[PDB]
Amino acid sequence: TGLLDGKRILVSGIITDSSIAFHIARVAQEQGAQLVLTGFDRLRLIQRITDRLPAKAPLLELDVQNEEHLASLAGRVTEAIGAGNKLDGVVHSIGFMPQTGMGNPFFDAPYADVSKGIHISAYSYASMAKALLPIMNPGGSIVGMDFDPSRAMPAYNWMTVAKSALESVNRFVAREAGKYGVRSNLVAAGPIRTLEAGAQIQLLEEGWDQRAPIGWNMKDATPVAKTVCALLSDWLPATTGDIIYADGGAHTQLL
Amino acid sequence: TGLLDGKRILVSGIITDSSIAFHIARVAQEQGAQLVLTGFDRLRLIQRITDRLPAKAPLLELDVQNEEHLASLAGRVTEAIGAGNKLDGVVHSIGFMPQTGMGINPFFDAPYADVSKGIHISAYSYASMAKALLPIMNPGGSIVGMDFDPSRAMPAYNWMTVAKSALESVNRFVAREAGKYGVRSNLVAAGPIRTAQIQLLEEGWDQRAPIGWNMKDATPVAKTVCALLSDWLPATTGDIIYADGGAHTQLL
Amino acid sequence: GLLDGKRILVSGIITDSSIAFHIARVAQEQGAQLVLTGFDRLRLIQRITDRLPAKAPLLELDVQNEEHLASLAGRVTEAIGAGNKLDGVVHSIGFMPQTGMGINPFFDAPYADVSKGIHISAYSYASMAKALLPIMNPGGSIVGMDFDPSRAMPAYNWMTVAKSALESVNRFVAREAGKYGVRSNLVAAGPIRTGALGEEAGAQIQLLEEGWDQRAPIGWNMKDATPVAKTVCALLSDWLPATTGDIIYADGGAHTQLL
Amino acid sequence: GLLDGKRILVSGIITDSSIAFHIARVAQEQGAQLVLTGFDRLIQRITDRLPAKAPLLELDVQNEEHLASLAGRVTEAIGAGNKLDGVVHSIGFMPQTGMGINPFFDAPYADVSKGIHISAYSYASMAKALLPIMNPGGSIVGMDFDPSRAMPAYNWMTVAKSALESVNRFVAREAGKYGVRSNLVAAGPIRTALGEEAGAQIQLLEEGWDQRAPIGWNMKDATPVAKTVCALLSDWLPATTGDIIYADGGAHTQLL
Ligand SMILES: NC(=O)c1ccc[n+]([C@@H]2O[C@H](COP(=O)([O-])OP(=O)(O)OC[C@H]3O[C@@H](n4cnc5c(N)ncnc54)[C@H](O)[C@@H]3O)[C@@H](O)[C@H]2O)c1
Ligand SMILES: NC(=O)c1ccc[n+]([C@@H]2O[C@H](COP(=O)([O-])OP(=O)(O)OC[C@H]3O[C@@H](n4cnc5c(N)ncnc54)[C@H](O)[C@@H]3O)[C@@H](O)[C@H]2O)c1
Ligand SMILES: NC(=O)c1ccc[n+]([C@@H]2O[C@H](COP(=O)([O-])OP(=O)(O)OC[C@H]3O[C@@H](n4cnc5c(N)ncnc54)[C@H](O)[C@@H]3O)[C@@H](O)[C@H]2O)c1
Ligand SMILES: NC(=O)c1ccc[n+]([C@@H]2O[C@H](COP(=O)([O-])OP(=O)(O)OC[C@H]3O[C@@H](n4cnc5c(N)ncnc54)[C@H](O)[C@@H]3O)[C@@H](O)[C@H]2O)c1
Ligand SMILES: CC(=O)NCc1ccc(-n2nc(C(N)=O)c(Oc3ccc(Cl)cc3)cc2=O)cc1
Ligand SMILES: CC(=O)NCc1ccc(-n2nc(C(N)=O)c(Oc3ccc(Cl)cc3)cc2=O)cc1
Ligand SMILES: CC(=O)NCc1ccc(-n2nc(C(N)=O)c(Oc3ccc(Cl)cc3)cc2=O)cc1
Ligand SMILES: CC(=O)NCc1ccc(-n2nc(C(N)=O)c(Oc3ccc(Cl)cc3)cc2=O)cc1
Ligand SMILES: [Mg+2]
Ligand SMILES: [Mg+2]
Repeated sequence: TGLLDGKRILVSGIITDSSIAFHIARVAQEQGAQLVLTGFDRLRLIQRITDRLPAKAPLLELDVQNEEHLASLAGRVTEAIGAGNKLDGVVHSIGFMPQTGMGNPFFDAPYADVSKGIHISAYSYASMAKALLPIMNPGGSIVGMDFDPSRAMPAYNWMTVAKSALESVNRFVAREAGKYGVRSNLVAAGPIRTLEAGAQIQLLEEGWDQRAPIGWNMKDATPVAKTVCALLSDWLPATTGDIIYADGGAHTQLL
Repeated sequence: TGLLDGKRILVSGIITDSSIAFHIARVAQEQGAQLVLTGFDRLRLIQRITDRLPAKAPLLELDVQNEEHLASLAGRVTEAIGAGNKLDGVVHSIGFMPQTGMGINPFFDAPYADVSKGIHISAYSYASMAKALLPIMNPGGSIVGMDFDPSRAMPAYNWMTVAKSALESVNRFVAREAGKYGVRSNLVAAGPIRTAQIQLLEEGWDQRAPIGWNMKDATPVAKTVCALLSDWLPATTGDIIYADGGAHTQLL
Repeated sequence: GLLDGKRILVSGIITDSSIAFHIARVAQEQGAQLVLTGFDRLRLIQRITDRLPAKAPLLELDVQNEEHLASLAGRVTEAIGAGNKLDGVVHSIGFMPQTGMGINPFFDAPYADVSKGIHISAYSYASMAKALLPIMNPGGSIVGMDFDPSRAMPAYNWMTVAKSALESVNRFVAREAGKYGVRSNLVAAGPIRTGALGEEAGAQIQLLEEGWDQRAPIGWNMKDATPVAKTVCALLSDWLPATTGDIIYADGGAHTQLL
Repeated sequence: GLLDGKRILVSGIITDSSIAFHIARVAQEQGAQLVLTGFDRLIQRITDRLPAKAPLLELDVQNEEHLASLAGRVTEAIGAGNKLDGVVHSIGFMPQTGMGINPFFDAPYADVSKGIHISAYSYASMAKALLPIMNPGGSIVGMDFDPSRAMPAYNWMTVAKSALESVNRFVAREAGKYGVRSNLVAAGPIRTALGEEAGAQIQLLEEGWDQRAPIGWNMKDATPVAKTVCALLSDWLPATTGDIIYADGGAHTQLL
């Protein structure tokens, strides 16, 4: 008797057992969801990781920059869940920005690197929704991972720009998803240890737990995974094109 | 096997069976919560309304402008739930603005005594209720208030919109205090619910909402409040969850 | 000058460190003809306004006094001359008792104190606009002083709530002011100095100030009201003609940076 | 004049209806000395309509060689020993697959990427190239529109503006090191073939704007926008950076 009992949910973005998507997948399975997982590039390695989840789940290859992968995705998911069955949820937990656009001066990132980062981190949220909406049930839910990019910060540079673009994409995806009776939302998380940039990240994370009224544990992805599962559930049925902040309330406090 | 099984939750704001608080109370009981209800002034009238709920719940008097009611509130709740027991949730679904400050009356013609009363009941009372009830709340607890998006001005709602802007700010400070108790504080910003300026506001809502908006149905709002009362949004505080069909995310 | 020939009312001078004193000074240097309003200590205020570069009539205005508001337009008209109207209005008024802003716990502020603070700090922006819009020229401008209340912070407590209410009042005043061809905007300033709190609150406030200069990409000088006064004068001018119901941030860009 | 003696670079003139043409005109009326940049294949015939002579330099923001030589070419135009006091970015582009009648999901990434390169990334490119030749107290201004809420038709151009707002906040961090401000002006729609359906959607967007704006909005008039940009280029908003000034008649502050 789980929060997601009988729901068929696709979860992308597992690379390690520290990945936010690994925790989202774990909590969803504990809550009765039947999963379909998608992995990028290191498929043999991802299968070794996903074996650590509480239940077996089919693993499909998905490189969001690969148009052929996107074109075959719905068909491959239908084969995995059975003809006549559709998805109730989709989790986008994919992000990438080359080291020139993260960590290196903001002005020194070449556009080919920024473009690749925006493709994977923002445009792919629209790509995945385009591919999967035709195989989603009414009352369904699409959830993506974000971080608050409303204010600039050290080091995250072009990845912050990519998140600003992702929040805008999310609002357009909601217009399309609504036609199917599906919601589209992002979860803006606090910093999670998933694996002078070092001094910047340290100062960011320190200021986090201090600014958060309920505190913030950077080593624990469970509160974020639970928030994603709340959006996948039937309990936020009138929320779409929106952002839910799972950050300990830090974005609501100046100091 | 409900979302709020074994949770003790206080729900204020029931006046009719169309009140948002009535639907929040109904959904919370369906989800296994044990409720304590608070009402204002017409307690006999409110008691008859609460008989329509699926389960019996004690009804306590609470006029948020009455300091004596606030001073005795925790003691009265403790008598209702039993000594040694604490609340897991609190729902503030209280609002009021006199006709001079909300409606057809020019924005400039509302006297301050009316605006002040409206702000007292609609915004300051969210702090008053948290002050009174935080000493009797469990860690992991949740305080939820009802709001509407006041980030842009609109016809008619005038000073009530100002009171909601003040309420959003109050919620952010209540979160700082509530965090000391391991308690979250959040608001649910709802679309218009039936509980021709208002008709035009509603039409534009269902049009802007990507998933549409049914003004006659408080259930999606009640479900959202229950999601915040649950253990499923444990890292959200001082925040606003929009149960408005996504209308605030679309220009047109 | 930027404000050559403009008739502008400026409220909120109490000392020569008041933001309104600097706004009045910059406005006069820019050719504006002022009318000043003061509260309670009129003899004291008169001595302060003698430190401004030009003489300006001083009118009494307690924003909690309805008789003062009812007679304001008539008293301004007598000061500027019959047939003349105001081109600008500056609201630089704020008040919150020590129970609502300072060391006192957020929960311990009684409503009579919060209500007085909201009356003076937020509601009076609407009161002043109601009183003065009938004597304002098309192309006119109303400007109020604010601080960013979108996130909670230590100590400012109910004054932060009052500023959240003021931002909302500003959006409604813009709807009314537009009927007269008049703009309404707020300037959100960084902290300006315009042991007493004890070691604990004193350290919290010091961190708030230091953090501001650190976050501001162009820095922030807490001793200097001039960049704020210049911003208010930009809004009083004809150079932001399509901005209304809005907030302009004169804070060194601090609100645009997380750290 | 508001900009007496200031040396200001203005990019983005293509026609005499371009917002940059009006910004350039108002800047010259206010005493500025301009350097203009353009990219097309005869902009000089258009820039000749301005009240004063101004050197015109070629700048394709997707061209790394043009960006690498820009500061040197500007220095040659304004004279050795002189620096810029202002920079105006009034450049935007989104192919018809990403903005217009095309479904949001049907825009291919190569088209969106080109749109983002020109409309958002180039704001950082121009600041990188010109900050080394800017005076303290200088100002960089870019053109934007409010992308906080989704809307019909503008689709990927709205996404590009969301990215541009974020870029501006990072440019402000870099510009601050030089004592230079970086801000955007978010304008309402300006009139600078779609069919009945999209034509009606755009008409509703326009009508809605003038009705929401407490002071109204004249879509045929770029002058209020040009004036706002000149206010940011001036010394009168000295403590504003990484920010957005709305020259939209106050429409963004009103729901209805
Ligand atoms: N870790 C945090 O602090 C944090 C905070 C907020 C948001 N987020 C976001 O959460 C998401 C997941 O991050 P994480 O911390 O779990 O890191 P992670 O490295 O474990 O996950 C990123 C995932 O993106 C995948 N990916 C990269 N390129 C891809 C491509 N072309 N096609 C498909 N998948 C691709 C990787 O394989 C990986 O599984 C990201 O969007 C990230 O920005 C993370
Ligand atoms: N109805 C909507 O469209 C809508 C939309 C968004 C938010 N809200 C908010 O939700 C809340 C509930 O509103 P509703 O629509 O259920 O209307 P309602 O009239 O049914 O409920 C308002 C409640 O406030 C109570 N109240 C008034 N004065 C009080 C006092 N002195 N002490 C204690 N309680 C007092 C009333 O008794 C009543 O129960 C309000 O804050 C309202 O602003 C309503
Ligand atoms: N750091 C700062 O100082 C700071 C930052 C941002 C915004 N502001 C705001 O700027 C404004 C002016 O503040 P200041 O720093 O110049 O302080 P101040 O103490 O010099 O000015 C406040 C003014 O309000 C007046 N006032 C109070 N009660 C009044 C009443 N009933 N009727 C009429 N006037 C009344 C006072 O007489 C005084 O002139 C306030 O709104 C304040 O919140 C200040
Ligand atoms: N017109 C409006 O309603 C409106 C509203 C808000 C904001 N804006 C923005 O204002 C800016 C100017 O637009 P406009 O309406 O004046 O239209 P425009 O077509 O006159 O200006 C766009 C300019 O971008 C230039 N450009 C395109 N690709 C370029 C490249 N590779 N290198 C250099 N320059 C390049 C074009 O040559 C042209 O000068 C754009 O950023 C636009 O999004 C326009
Ligand atoms: C190479 C690459 O791009 N890897 C994927 C990846 C990219 C970025 C992140 N990421 N990390 C962190 C972090 N913990 O430092 C991160 O922390 C935050 C940064 C800023 C905010 Cl506001 C909140 C959290 C965000 C984020 O997206 C996580 C994984
Ligand atoms: C007289 C009085 O104050 N009664 C209590 C009360 C006060 C205000 C509301 N209220 N009603 C409505 C409505 N549907 O008309 C209302 O609708 C909205 C108004 C604006 C927005 Cl942004 C969203 C919803 C808000 C609100 O608070 C409901 C009840
Ligand atoms: C007793 C009283 O109400 N006096 C009037 C008055 C009230 C408040 C302020 N005020 N002071 C300060 C300060 N300490 O620098 C102040 O600093 C800031 C606080 C927060 C922010 Cl976000 C920005 C600035 C704000 C403010 O309104 C100034 C004057
Ligand atoms: C072909 C091409 O990309 N030309 C450059 C260009 C790109 C976009 C625009 N542009 N046009 C308009 C318009 N008036 O239709 C425009 O209108 C608005 C759209 C949305 C908002 Cl919120 C405000 C204004 C924005 C914009 O950027 C103008 C020029
Ligand atoms: Mg700094
Ligand atoms: Mg209008």
